[PDB]
Formats: sequence, C-alpha cells, structure tokens
Amino acid sequence: MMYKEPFGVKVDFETGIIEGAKKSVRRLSDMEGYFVDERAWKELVEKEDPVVYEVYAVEQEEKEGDLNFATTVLYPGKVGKEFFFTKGHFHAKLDRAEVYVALKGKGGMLLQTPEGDAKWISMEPGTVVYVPPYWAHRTVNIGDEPFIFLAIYPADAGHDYGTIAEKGFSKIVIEENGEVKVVDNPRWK
Amino acid sequence: MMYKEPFGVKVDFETGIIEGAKKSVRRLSDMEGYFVDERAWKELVEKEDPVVYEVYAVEQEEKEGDLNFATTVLYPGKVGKEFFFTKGHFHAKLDRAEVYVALKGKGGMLLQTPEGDAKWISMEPGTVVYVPPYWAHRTVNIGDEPFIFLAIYPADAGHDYGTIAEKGFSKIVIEENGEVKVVDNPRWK
Ligand SMILES: O=C(O)[C@@H](O)[C@H](O)[C@H](O)COP(=O)(O)O
Ligand SMILES: O=C(O)[C@@H](O)[C@H](O)[C@H](O)COP(=O)(O)O
Ligand SMILES: [Mn+2]
Ligand SMILES: [Mn+2]
Repeated sequence: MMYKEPFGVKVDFETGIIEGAKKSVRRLSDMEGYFVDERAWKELVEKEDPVVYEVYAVEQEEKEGDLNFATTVLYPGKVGKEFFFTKGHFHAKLDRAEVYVALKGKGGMLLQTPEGDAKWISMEPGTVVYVPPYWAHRTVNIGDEPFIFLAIYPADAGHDYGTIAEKGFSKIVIEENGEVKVVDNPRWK
Repeated sequence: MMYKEPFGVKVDFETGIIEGAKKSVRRLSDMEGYFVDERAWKELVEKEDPVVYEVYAVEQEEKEGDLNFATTVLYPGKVGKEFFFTKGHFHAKLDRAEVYVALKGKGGMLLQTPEGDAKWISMEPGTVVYVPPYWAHRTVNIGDEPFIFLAIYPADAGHDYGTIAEKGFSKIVIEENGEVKVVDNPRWK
C-alpha cells in the first residue's frame, strides 16, 4: 500500500493563515437567510458586503479514522444587533465529533442537538472546545478584533449546512446596551 | 438518546496543563529498553530517575467518529547522546490518524511505517503535524526547555506500545559536537 506522507505545516497563531493552504472566503452576501434582522443584512450587503470569515483547510481523502484540520478567521462585526458568525452545520455523519482550539480574539461557540437544545461555550485564547457527536456548531465573534481558531475533525464527517440554513439556531448572540447577550431566537421553530 | 455535554477546557500554552485533567507521569525508569545506550539509561535512573514527560488527557468513551485530546510536556534531557522522547506507539486501529499542534519549545516527531521507513518532522510553536494512517509516532525534545504540544486523535485509535518497545524506531535523534543529528539507529532490525 501507499503510506501517505507525514508533514508539518506552519500556522501563524496571530493571523490564522496556514502556509500553502488556500483561502476560502465567506462574504455577508453568501449568508442570505442566516441573520434575524434581514433588512439589516440587505443594507450591509448593499453598503459594503464585508467578509464575515475566511477558512484555511487541510483535508484528506474522505476515509474512516483520518483527520482534517482548518483554521478560521471570523471577522468582527454585527448584522443589526447580532454578532458575525459562521454559517454553522451538523456533520453529514452525525456522530462525528470535533475539537476546536481558540488562538486569538474573543468569541464562543453555539451548539445545538437535532432536538433543538442549544448550548453556548465561551472561547478565549487557550480554550479547547469539545464538540460532541450529534451537535451542530457555529462560532461567533463577540469582540472588536478577528476571532481565530483551529479545528480538527474527522475526514469523513462531511457537512450538513441545509438544516441550519432553514431553521437556524434556537439561540442568538447579540449586543444590547453595550452588553453581550445569549437569548432565545425569536425566529426559531 | 443522551447527547453528551459540550464543554470548553482551558489549556495553558505556557505550561501545557489542561485544567481538571490529571497528570500521567513517565519517569526514565518507566522506559527500560528504549534508549540506545542502556548503561547511560541505568546510570541516570540510579542518579535521578527524572521525569521524561507528563501527559494531560481528555478522553471519551471509545467510539467511532469521536475524538480525544491530550497535551504532553516533554522535558529536556539526554540519555547518553540521545534526546529525551516519548515511548512512541502505533495505533491499535492502525489507520487512525492524529494531528499535533506544537505550543512551546523545540522538538520534532519521528514517524515510522510497519515496513520500518522513518521520517522526521521538525516542530516549533505553530507547527501542525499531520500523522497519517499507519505511522507510529514518537516526539523528541531537542532543546533546553520543555517541549509542549497538543494532540487530537480518534477516540477508538487505541495504543500499540509493544511493537516499538521491542524493535524501537529505525532512526535516533542525538547530539554530537553540539549539533543535532538524525541518524540510523545502530540497534534497529
Ligand atoms: O471544522 C469546522 O467545522 C470548521 O473548520 C468550520 O467549517 C469553519 O469554522 C467554517 O464554518 P462553517 O463550516 O459553519 O461555515
Ligand atoms: O495522542 C498521542 O499520541 C499523544 O498524546 C501521546 O500519547 C503522548 O505524547 C505520550 O506519548 P506516548 O503515548 O508515546 O508515551
Ligand atoms: Mn464541523
Ligand atoms: Mn497517538
């Protein structure tokens, strides 16, 4: 058989860039139907259409037992009162877990089961987050600077974006009165 | 079903300590038959029996698709000319990969296939190492300070220490004339 070649890659903990990896870019215009305030969404697309996040992924052939890894640079910002976040997804193989390692900035993870129960975990540099089997996961930047992390996940986990794209998460993360709040999502069913 | 509880845990990138995790300690006396210079090994056990490394592990029930993670603090030192290293192991489920994230110090990984072909990857802070399916892996501290890293691995990978405990790695990492060398292991067959 072919034994795949082990390698090291340099990851800059300040920028989240993985050398030689190749940027994927999600702009706000790529996230129609995600934010609670749709008029604020449309207005911010019209005015700027900012980058919400960039991902650098190092991925293997989809195979049981193997591992992918990726950094994300989640930029600071809000759509109305709602903080910039990642689209969020379940795994296609639902029981695949994930481990995140927060590197820079201030953020957190929203997680949700298929039954709709949600949980928020704060993330600051050094926080390692265990994303268990069956939990959808979205990251949120609650600060003024990029929120950068590294995620390691099974190479056969896949992605289910569609479920979240239609129903959302049952909780949202907003700023009111200069204070960060995690509250029920008024649009969730 | 029970959806396991997501959590965050704080990892100190300076000490490698995972809060609430619980030290496993490997002393030199726990590594009989590992180092090329057995008399140097015995003498250093007699004189000090130093800690070679400590591990902090956060482990799940063994289950396909799930993930464990662990930090290691590999202390600086030599047995004769050979740098302190971890015992090293294959996975029990051979095709399970691993991802390492170097946090502090200066070190590297030695990897080996079941056919005996070895590869060395240098590790400095920020280096992420892809340990592919089928490769045994050992880390080595080539510096004067603790070499600290975080590793993420499948919860069902298991460990095969025995193979390495008998045959070793086909390469060793030594200091001669103040220079670090990776050379053939004279005791390998
Ligand atoms: O492994 C992961 O889940 C991450 O690398 C995410 O894919 C990344 O943060 C981007 O988020 P999303 O995939 O939800 O758009
Ligand atoms: O996941 C791993 O392989 C690491 O956490 C190692 O177990 C750790 O570095 C200790 O090395 P060893 O298991 O070879 O004694
Ligand atoms: Mn994921
Ligand atoms: Mn391992």
